[PDB]
Amino acid sequence: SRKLILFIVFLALLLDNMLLTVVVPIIPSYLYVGLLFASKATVQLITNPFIGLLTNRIGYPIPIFAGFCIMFVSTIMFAFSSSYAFLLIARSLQGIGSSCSSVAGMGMLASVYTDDEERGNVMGIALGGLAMGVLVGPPFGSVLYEFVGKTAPFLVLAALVLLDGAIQLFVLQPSRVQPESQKGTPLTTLLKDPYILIAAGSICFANMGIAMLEPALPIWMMETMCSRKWQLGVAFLPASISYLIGTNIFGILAHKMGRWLCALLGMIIVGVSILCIPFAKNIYGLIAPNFGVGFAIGMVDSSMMPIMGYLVDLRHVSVYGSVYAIADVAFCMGYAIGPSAGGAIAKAIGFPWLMTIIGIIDILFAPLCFFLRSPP
Ligand SMILES: NCCc1ccc(O)c(O)c1
Repeated sequence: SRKLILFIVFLALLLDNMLLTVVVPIIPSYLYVGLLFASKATVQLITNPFIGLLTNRIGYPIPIFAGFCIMFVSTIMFAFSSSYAFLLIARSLQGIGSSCSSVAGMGMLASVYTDDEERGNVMGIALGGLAMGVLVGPPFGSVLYEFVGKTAPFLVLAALVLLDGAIQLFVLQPSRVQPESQKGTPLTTLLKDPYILIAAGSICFANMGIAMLEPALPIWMMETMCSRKWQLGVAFLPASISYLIGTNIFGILAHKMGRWLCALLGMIIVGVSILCIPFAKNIYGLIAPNFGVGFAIGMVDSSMMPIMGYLVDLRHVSVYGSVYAIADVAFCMGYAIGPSAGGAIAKAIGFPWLMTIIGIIDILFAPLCFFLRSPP
C-alpha cells in the first residue's frame, strides 16, 4: 500500500499551488511588486541544491514533514499579516517549503515506484495535482474572499494543511533519522552530462514559453481587442484544462509512442501554437492555440520527468534527490525571470516579435531531443 505516499505528494503539490494562485489576486488590491512575485521562485531556486544533498544524509520523510511545517507557518502568517516585509518573508518561506516538498516528494516517488512504466504512470497523476491546484485556486480564493472575509481562504487552507500534516504523521512518521545506503554522484558530475542537459533545457524552454505568455497576453488583449475583464480571465482557461488532460493521458501514453518522440512533437506543437497566437483576432481565435500550448507542455513535462529518473539509473548511481533538484531548478528558472524579461522584450519590440522569437527558439531546439532515444 504505497498509494498513500502518492496521495501525500498529490496533496502537497495541490495545496502548495492552491496557495500560490489564491495569494496573487488578493495581494495587489490589499496593498496599493516584481520582486515579491519573483521572490518565491528565486529563493526556491537557491535552496534546491541544498535539499538535494540533505535528502542523502537524513532521508526523505524529515524534509517532507519539515515542508508541511514551513507551509503551515507561511499560511498562518499570510492570513494574519498586513505589511510588505512580512509578505516577502512569507512568500520566501513558501519558496523554501515548496522546494522541500517538490524535491523530496519527487525523489520518494522515484524511489518507491522503481519500475520505469509505473514511475511515469504515477508521475502523471502527481503532476496532475499542480494542474488541479492552478485550476481551482482563483475561484476558491474569490468566493471565500467575497463572502466570509479576507482571512477565510487562508484559514481554510491552514485547516487542510493540518489535515495533510496529520496524515503525514500517521503514514510517514518522521521519528528517527535514517541515512541513504549509497552516495549520489555529486552535482558537478551530473551537470557535465549532455543528455541530462538536453532534457533540462527542453523543460526549461517549454516552461519559459508559457511563463512569458501568461502575464504578457492580457496587456496585448486589452489594447488590440479592448476585451472585457471577465474575458481576460476565461481566455487562458483552455490552457489550464488541456494541461490537466494532456498530463494525465500522456503519463501513460508517452512510454508507447517513445519519450523522445513525444517530447519532440511537444516542442514542435508548442512552437507552432505560439507562432500562430499573434494571428488571432478575437477570443474564439485564441481558443485553439492555447489548447495546443497546454497539450504540448503537458506532453513535454510528463515525458521528461521519468527520463530524468531513467538517465541517473542508466549511467550513474540510483539516487534521485540531486537530479530532481536539477529538474526543479529548470522549472523555477523559467518562472523566475520570465515575466520581467518578457515585459522588457515586449516593450523594446512588439509582442508578435516576442512570440515569433519564442516559437522559433522552440522549433530550433526541437531536433535536439533526437539524442534522447535509447540505443536499442
Ligand atoms: N509546469 C506548469 C506549467 C503551467 C501549466 C498551466 C498553467 O496555467 C500554468 O500557469 C503553468
